Amino acid sequence: GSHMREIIERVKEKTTIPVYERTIENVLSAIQASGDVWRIVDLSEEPLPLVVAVVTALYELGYVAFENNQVILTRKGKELVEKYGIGPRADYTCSHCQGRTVEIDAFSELLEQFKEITRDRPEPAHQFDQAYVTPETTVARVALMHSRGDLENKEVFVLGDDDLTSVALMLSGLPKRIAVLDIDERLTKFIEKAADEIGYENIEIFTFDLRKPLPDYALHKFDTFITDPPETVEAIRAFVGRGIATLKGPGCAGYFGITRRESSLDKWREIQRVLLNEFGVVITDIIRNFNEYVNWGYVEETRAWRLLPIKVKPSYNWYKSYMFRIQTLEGSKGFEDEITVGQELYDDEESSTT
Amino acid sequence: SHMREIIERVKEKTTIPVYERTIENVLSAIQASGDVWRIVDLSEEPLPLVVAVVTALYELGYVAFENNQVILTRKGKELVEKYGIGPRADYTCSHCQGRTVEIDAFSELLEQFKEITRDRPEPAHQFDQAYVTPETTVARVALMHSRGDLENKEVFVLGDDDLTSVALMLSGLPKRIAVLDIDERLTKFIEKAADEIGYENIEIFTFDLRKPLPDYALHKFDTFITDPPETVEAIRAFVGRGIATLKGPGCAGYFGITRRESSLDKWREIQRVLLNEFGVVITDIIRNFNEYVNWGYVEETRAWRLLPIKVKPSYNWYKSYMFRIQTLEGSKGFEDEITVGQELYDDEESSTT
Ligand SMILES: CSC[C@H]1O[C@@H](n2cnc3c(N)ncnc32)[C@H](O)[C@@H]1O
Ligand SMILES: CSC[C@H]1O[C@@H](n2cnc3c(N)ncnc32)[C@H](O)[C@@H]1O
Ligand SMILES: NCCCCN(CCCN)CCCN
Ligand SMILES: NCCCCN(CCCN)CCCN
Ligand SMILES: [Fe+3]
Repeated sequence: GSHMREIIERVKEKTTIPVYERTIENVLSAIQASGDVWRIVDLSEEPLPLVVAVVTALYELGYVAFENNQVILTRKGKELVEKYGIGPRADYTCSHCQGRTVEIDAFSELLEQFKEITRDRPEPAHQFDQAYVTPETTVARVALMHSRGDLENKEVFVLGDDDLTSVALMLSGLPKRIAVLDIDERLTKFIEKAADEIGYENIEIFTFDLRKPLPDYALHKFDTFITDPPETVEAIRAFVGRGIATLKGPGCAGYFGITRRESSLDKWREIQRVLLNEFGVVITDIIRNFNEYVNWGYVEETRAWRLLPIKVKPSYNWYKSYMFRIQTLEGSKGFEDEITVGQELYDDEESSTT
Repeated sequence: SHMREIIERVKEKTTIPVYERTIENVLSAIQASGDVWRIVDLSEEPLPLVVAVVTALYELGYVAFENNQVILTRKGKELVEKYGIGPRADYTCSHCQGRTVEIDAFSELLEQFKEITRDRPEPAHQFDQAYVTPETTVARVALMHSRGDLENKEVFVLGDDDLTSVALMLSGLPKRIAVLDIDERLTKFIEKAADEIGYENIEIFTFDLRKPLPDYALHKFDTFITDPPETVEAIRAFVGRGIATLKGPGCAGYFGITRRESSLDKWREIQRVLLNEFGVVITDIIRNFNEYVNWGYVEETRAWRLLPIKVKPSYNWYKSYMFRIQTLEGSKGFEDEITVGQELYDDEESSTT
């Protein structure tokens, strides 16, 4: 246990994010499958500052080197993983649905129509923690929600919409109505334009900062919400918890992404406790890597770029999130308080992509 | 109003929570299938609740029974049109059956597993048994391996009608396996597969999980897998004992949880157990991962007594969600004794015994 304990102790010198032996193993498993740091973050499913602290520790202690912009094991690193029985991570993700559990064959035309309308979507804004999902992801969200009975003739709230779910939902023709908000008036303007272009008239669009309580006319009036939030626990409240407060009562649904990239499993535990104890909802589904995010232009201006020991733009869409589905029950409630935070809505110790 | 009257009527027939949503799920299901087993499947409501809802709908004029089908009457057709309730669409991935993993890489393992489990013990009613399909078993292996929870790991199997322990032996992945079951027919069958495979690093034992696990077994495994009954007691006795087997933070557990025999109210109570009593995190919840082979004792169960049409199921209607959990700082398992008999298996939401 000494070699492993020494690494763990070194990591704890570098980060206040929890670390366990299993943290080191996930990183070491990943490094054996790939030398690209982005991909090591992805495959390890650890948050990026923790992976950087672990890779640094491993370098310091002699177990890893940086060669030709790859993170590699040294001979001593090879002996370390052989001694502990850590092999490379195998992956058997369904090559058909990309692990989403839903196929989007039935929505091909809607995906083509969605690509055509969003070809000029607002570029992601660093100040609002933006990054849109692939169009295939946005269409997969519709299909998932429809498969669980949460769109057809339902009143749908979209809290934040860089992903332009509201456009795919207008294209589907399923909801009875849609309300959408966002802080970014480029997106509220774009959705308006797209609704005019579609001839969809049961949408209400508004600009809003979710640090503030939603107005009464958003409250207790919707069947389904979807949001794709920042990952501080305050943002989870501001986005997911306000989504829950839009819901009519029991038997309504909420959809949102949560990453392993910017949230440790200790933070997931805290988030789950919020859901189950503060809001009283049930989690019906948690589906790995459901959301695939398109690499954002502002990468070189973020923490992640500053932390990484090898600084090369990602070559593939390394950043993914799990889709959560929740459902209200007798007693569930939402979040209605004001949040007074500035940039810390987005930024905590585990985040790095602003 | 129309909907309120139906809700009120269901509530006089069950103590299981009823919402407008519960009615919607049933009505949406009836529009896709008239097979009562498929109605239960598609509605994702527990069976005794579905029966209550269908009875209420019958007594109120919205549903009828014809040629062994549950159908909407004309008045029921009016109802679903008025409330805008359509048939349920389903876009489940046809290549992985929604499991999120494909088993192409394990074709040899699947073949060896089917060969060796040809004569597996048939499900015992008294133990709440029903084995999953061979493909499900192999998919469990694929899932667990993809999350780094098998290779050179010490794996505890709590109950094993599914014969996961035999798939694990054939994979060759674990450092070792320990398997317990109340049913000596399964412990004997596993021991026999182990001698036939030549697998040395397996401990096999007959045990009744109403009892606390021996000291010997506590805090010594990397991964556990169980597919439990769904009373909150059984959750403690199977999953919470599973957690107690684990070495500490960073260890994993796998189990199935149905919508067939647990309401979403009981899911919320189960998840609170996990998060608050055991302090584990849930890392995956994957719909219909587990497909169960129809069991022979069906006509001796509550399900059969309750159903308004009683024909044996013609396809595997019974499925469960795969949960994966992981331990963190302060996670803890269940060590107390449980003193229920049949109520281990049996609560108001259950029907398959
Ligand atoms: C968090 S990125 C998801 C969406 O949330 C929006 N967003 C970010 N912060 C806020 C906020 N404080 N209020 C409302 N929308 C927000 C973004 O502009 C984006 O489209
Ligand atoms: C509940 S069915 C899954 C497995 O659990 C086993 N099982 C059922 N009840 C118990 C118990 N009380 N203790 C141990 N194994 C059990 C069954 O024999 C089966 O293989
Ligand atoms: N900083 C770029 C990454 C942002 C991802 N988060 C917001 C974008 C949503 N479309 C969502 C992470 C999942 N909670
Ligand atoms: N009574 C027949 C159905 C039993 C299903 N459960 C036990 C069998 C496991 N192999 C598992 C339900 C999932 N928790
Ligand atoms: Fe698939």
